[PDB]
Amino acid sequence: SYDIQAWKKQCEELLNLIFQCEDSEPFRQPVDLLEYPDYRDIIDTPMDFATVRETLEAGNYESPMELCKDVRLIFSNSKAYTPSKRSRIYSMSLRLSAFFEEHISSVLSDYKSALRFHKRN
Ligand SMILES: CNC(=O)N1CCN(C(=O)c2ccc(COc3ccccc3)o2)CC1
Repeated sequence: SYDIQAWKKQCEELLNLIFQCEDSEPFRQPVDLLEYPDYRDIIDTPMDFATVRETLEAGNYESPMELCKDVRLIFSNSKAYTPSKRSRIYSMSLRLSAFFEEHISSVLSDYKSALRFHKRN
């Protein structure tokens, strides 16, 4: 299964599934600073799933590993901003992270396998 380009549509489909998840709603668009005035005191690099989708559609990811790094930043930002492990929004982040990691593992494996096949000779 050695298509070097297949990851892109696989990531578009997984982002579609993430946007159907009620657990993604807090992570779809940027944090408003009027509502969370200290957010940028804690978070140096904001990230959200609309920014991930637009970067993909612009042709500004070279690999699914780069997309995976930005999605993982969404979740680490939630973990750093939460005042407790038991917050609503951080609890939604943990379920959505488990869903994402379950689905991205084959996308990464197939891509890396396809690159190794390309360089086999
Ligand atoms: C459009 N998206 C946003 O505005 N976001 C809000 C901030 N955020 C977080 O990841 C996060 C982690 C924990 C919390 C809030 O915790 C509370 C704790 C007790 C009472 C009320 C809230 O927010 C990203 C999504």
